[PDB]
Amino acid sequence: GMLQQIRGPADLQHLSQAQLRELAAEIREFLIHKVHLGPNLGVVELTLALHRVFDSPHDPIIFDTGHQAYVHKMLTGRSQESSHASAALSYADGLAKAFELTGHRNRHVVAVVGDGALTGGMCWEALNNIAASRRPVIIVVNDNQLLFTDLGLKYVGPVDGHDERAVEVALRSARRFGAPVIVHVVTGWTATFSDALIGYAQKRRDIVAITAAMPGPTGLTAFGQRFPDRLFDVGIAEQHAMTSAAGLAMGGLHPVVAIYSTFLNRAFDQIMMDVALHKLPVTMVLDRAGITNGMWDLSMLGIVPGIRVAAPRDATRLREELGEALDVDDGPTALRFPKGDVGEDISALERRGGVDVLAAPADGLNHDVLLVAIGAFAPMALAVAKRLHNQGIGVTVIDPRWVLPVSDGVRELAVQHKLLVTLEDNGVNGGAGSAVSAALRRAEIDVPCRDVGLPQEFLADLGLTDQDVARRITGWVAALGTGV
Amino acid sequence: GMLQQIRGPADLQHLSQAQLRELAAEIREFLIHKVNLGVVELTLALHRVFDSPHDPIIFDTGHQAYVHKMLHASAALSYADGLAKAFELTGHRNRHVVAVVGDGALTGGMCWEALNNIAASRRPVIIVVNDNGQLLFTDLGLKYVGPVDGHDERAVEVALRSARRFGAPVIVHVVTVGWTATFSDALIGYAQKRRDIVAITAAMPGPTGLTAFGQRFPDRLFDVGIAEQHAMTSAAGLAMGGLHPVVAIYSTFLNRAFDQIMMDVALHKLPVTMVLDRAGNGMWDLSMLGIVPGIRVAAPRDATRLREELGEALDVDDGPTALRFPKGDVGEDISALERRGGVDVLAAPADGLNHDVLLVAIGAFAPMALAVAKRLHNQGIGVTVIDPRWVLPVSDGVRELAVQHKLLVTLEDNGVNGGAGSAVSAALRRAEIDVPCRDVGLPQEFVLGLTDQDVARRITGWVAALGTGV
Repeated sequence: GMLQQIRGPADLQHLSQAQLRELAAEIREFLIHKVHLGPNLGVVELTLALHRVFDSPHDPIIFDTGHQAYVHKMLTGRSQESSHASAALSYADGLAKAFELTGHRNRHVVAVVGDGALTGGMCWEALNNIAASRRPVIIVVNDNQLLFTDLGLKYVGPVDGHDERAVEVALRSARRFGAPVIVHVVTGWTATFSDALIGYAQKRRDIVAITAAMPGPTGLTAFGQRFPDRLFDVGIAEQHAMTSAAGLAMGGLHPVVAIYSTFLNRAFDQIMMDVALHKLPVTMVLDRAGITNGMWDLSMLGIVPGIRVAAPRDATRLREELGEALDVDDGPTALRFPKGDVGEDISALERRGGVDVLAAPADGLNHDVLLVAIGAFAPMALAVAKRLHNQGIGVTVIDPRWVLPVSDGVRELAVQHKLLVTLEDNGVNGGAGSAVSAALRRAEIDVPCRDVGLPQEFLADLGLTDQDVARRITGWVAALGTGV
Repeated sequence: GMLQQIRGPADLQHLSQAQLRELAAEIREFLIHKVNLGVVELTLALHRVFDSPHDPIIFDTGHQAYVHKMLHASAALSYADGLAKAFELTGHRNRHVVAVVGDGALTGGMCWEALNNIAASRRPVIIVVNDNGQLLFTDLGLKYVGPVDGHDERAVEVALRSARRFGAPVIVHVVTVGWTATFSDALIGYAQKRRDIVAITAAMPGPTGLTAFGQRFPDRLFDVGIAEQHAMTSAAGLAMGGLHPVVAIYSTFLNRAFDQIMMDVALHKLPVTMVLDRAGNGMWDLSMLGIVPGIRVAAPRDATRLREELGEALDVDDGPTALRFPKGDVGEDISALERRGGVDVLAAPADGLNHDVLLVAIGAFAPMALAVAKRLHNQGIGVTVIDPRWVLPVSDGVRELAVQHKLLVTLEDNGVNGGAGSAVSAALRRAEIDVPCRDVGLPQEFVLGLTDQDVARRITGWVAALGTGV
């Protein structure tokens, strides 16, 4: 077909309108054959158009979803990766300023964003700074004017996204203004949380819930179903979600904010200045935590003064620490769970200082290593203790249910061992292992600590298999010696 | 003495227009004495239209609050939203929540997040925007009262009573030698030899000493107002344009841009230099920048090291850099005896002292660490004081020096949580170095013991108690 014959954007220039119709249908058959097709199917037409008007890469086309760039990838071979939502525009603004200062204003920067990217404060920040200049920036919006016109920008549209000639005409018209222009194109872990919250609320009416335009994935829809006046979808407004919960908490209520782990860095200043500064009882619930995105939640929350963070190991513990979080009314609290299914329960042998002991060194073995299991790494921590038992090394496996602040239990147990090893589903920089090491050195305890977790960069490659973690620990115990 | 007679806001409601003019005169004069003058009428109107206790009036900044008092930015909107909801759910929605805000808080993307959400409900939220010097609000679905003169006390009152009568979200619009100096001269001197250097502030160009930069280079100073998030990603854009962006961040506003530093700059390995002033409010920077993958952070000890490390950060072209310094009169220079592994050694153990304590001085605690080493000299304890110049990542030089000592004490103008002490501890433990480490610094709380003598006492203590285990 003609797709096989597309060597690059320049091969699209001399095509007929009928040939472009078959090329579009061929790309759609390709997109179906190699997989979000709606975005994809729309960008198919809009991209065939934006490559017949602009000369990529000399005219930088900056896609935002990273998904809409697929058809652009098939025609070029390149996307230009991940970034904060609604930032293509801010890349565009900065790129146009760079071109002016180096004498390359001849280059037209075009930002192709979806309707969902129009929301967000950064989008509002970028559109305000672009409108404040007569720098040439072309914002293409794929929908699936009054605002933009009052915003101080030219508006071109609405344009039917499936009429390639209509997009091409509007695009050439946008390349003409030499000024900013908008081209409008028309085209059971979680289940445990839900049940637990519902019951906690059937019993207390100070509980309410907030979500950043994702109650379905986060399992809050049910709360709205049973308590509709207590679920508050704030749309894509993490910064506003956190501070409304601060206001809701100043109103006598106890908010529960559900935000994905990787999307928490956005509301950080609102966690420090609005919730932690005033010691307000807000409960944050962090799904998509771990590699079971995220990787930094434990570190970021450890920076938050007076915070209490929990990482459930099983569904039963999820129900337990939720009620404990909802009963803290003098500061923020946090829960962290993975995005997989909840495995079988893991029973504890005893509770010392709030710390759950999940395994003890067998009779005849010494208290050699205290294995602090963080998040859902508890199953692997038991398997490491099962390998180290076969070698003669005695392991105490513990789940500090509340990771932050480091509980007195872990401190009491660490002095009774020769090596402390933390195992967290988080980045090692400033993570749970670091906080443990800091907490016992603050208590004049100098037991050697080792942090095992995700790297500080961007599962067998990571060494996070019970066989390799046992090797590492074996190499650590050997350098320490014998005794008790 | 009219201000002296106000017992409560309800005493204001019985005064006359001229009695009010008199109160306002006195309030302006008392402000002059305690030495905002534009919010006088606005505050007065609010008091005589809303009862402070029942009707929550929240200010975005502490400045407008002064007259309210006598009788973080753009966040008053989202507080007002949640407070109105809390009133709806608890059976007292008759309370009128008033969010009084100042101009510019409207450029901040956090405000548009709240404006979109207040305009989506019928909960009465009265947003009073105070312009210090119109259609967006109408198309946002928010009634707008009109350009109201702010020095007309009667005009503001008429507007507020009209907004309280609307029963829906409504906008009421009312028209009414040094650390930083040494940085400005160094940057301007570095920019005169390099075309690729640009600078970007967020409505703080003078407090950051980037104004002198704009007076020489007006084409290369960009102020985005309240837009830290966009200021960061737009700086990423300029770096993708083959340029080197120097952003001026105050430490307490780095939180708002943290996700943009992470994904837009660090992940893309773009050479953005993030200068941090007012550092040390500025007590969790070394902790957050430690989470940033590939970040190179420096803490100057003196003026000469601000110049030298700024130039080093400008020659880093494969990833972000950061320079953190305090705001005040830089002290005299402290030249090092020697530089080992990139680390400046400021003091060695005197003859007869042994290598017992490694004092890792960060930021401007180098004068204090030298005084501590002098005190510990009187007790027969030899101290090596070092300035890791580039604090993050922890260099091989501090690892090569930590092995020759019995105790390591990090001394940082930062919170003990995630700071330089925990980053040094985490680095030695990854290289299988178990030398005991102690972090003297700042309690992780929104707040002491940093007096040379207190630090010396705790260190003597640790040295007499080195080695604690099963």
